Amino acid sequence: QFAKPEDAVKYRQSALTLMASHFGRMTPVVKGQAPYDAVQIKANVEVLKTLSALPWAAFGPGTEGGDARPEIWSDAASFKQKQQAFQDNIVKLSAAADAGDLDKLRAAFGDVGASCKACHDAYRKK
Amino acid sequence: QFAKPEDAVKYRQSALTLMASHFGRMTPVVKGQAPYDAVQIKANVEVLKTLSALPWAAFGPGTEGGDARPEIWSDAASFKQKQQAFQDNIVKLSAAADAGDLDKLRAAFGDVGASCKACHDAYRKK
Ligand code: HEC
Ligand code: HEC
Repeated sequence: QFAKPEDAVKYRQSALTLMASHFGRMTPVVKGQAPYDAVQIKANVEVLKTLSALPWAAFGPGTEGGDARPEIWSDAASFKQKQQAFQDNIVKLSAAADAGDLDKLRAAFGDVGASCKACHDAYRKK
Repeated sequence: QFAKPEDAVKYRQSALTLMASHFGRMTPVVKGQAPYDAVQIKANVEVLKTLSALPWAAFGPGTEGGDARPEIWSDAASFKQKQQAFQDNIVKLSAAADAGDLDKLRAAFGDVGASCKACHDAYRKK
């Protein structure tokens, strides 16, 4: 759906921005600094699920640009494992949210955050 | 979820960018320049449904900025009608896509596009 690599870059940066917001807005809840409303969190994590599937198709071949490292494309299988593992970390968060289980939500939230970092440390430029 | 108005601006611009892509990528399909795969379009319109609910909460009071016109905030009811009407235009597109009805998809796609414009002409700066 991208006319130029710049369009893929703009899309993925937008998608990732929306993920940072839907993930990060739960930090006060997991820390107990804001109240835990199970219905609210379930709905927010469903948005995050949808968004978390979107960036990867905007790293197609030849879409070097932005802050993406070239290693994304020299080993396609490894990058794919990264994004699939991340999306499965999101599945754990979804399951926690759907169960209304604050303790599982905390644990899954931490693991999701680690997975964001695991990808950045291999694949995102400084 | 926004520390500063600039964060709300960045969020809504990102959300609207993702809408332009999930809407606009169907143009070749509705024109017949690309094949119509009902399953594919159903899934894409579900993404567009999710995204099309997101921008509006990032125009909270005091979040002037970007290319948003001030009229968004001097008549809250009128802006709300705009975004609600748009989301109901998206409902028609969802119903068409879920039915696998290409003729209804074409018609709804045109009406959605008109609704994007109706809002821009009142509420988006040049
Ligand atoms: C690899 C599988 C990634 C995972 C998992 C996550 N992110 Fe990431 N992110 C990745 C890359 C390669 C890039 C650079 C994209 C480019 O072309 O520039 C990024 C970028 C971001 C950004 C900045 C977006 C922007 O506005 O330019 C943010 C805010 C971001 N990423 C956040 C983020 C969070 C919170 C994640 C887990 C919930 C996450 N990313 C996962 C690669 C990958
Ligand atoms: C009002 C109810 C709107 C509807 C419906 C749509 N859009 Fe719009 N859009 C609106 C505003 C007020 C703004 C400016 C936001 C800001 O603070 O700058 C926009 C902006 C866009 C953009 C640019 C985003 C960016 O990267 O800065 C795009 C690409 C865009 N809008 C597309 C778009 C499409 C395709 C729509 C219908 C499917 C649509 N918008 C509806 C207000 C409103």
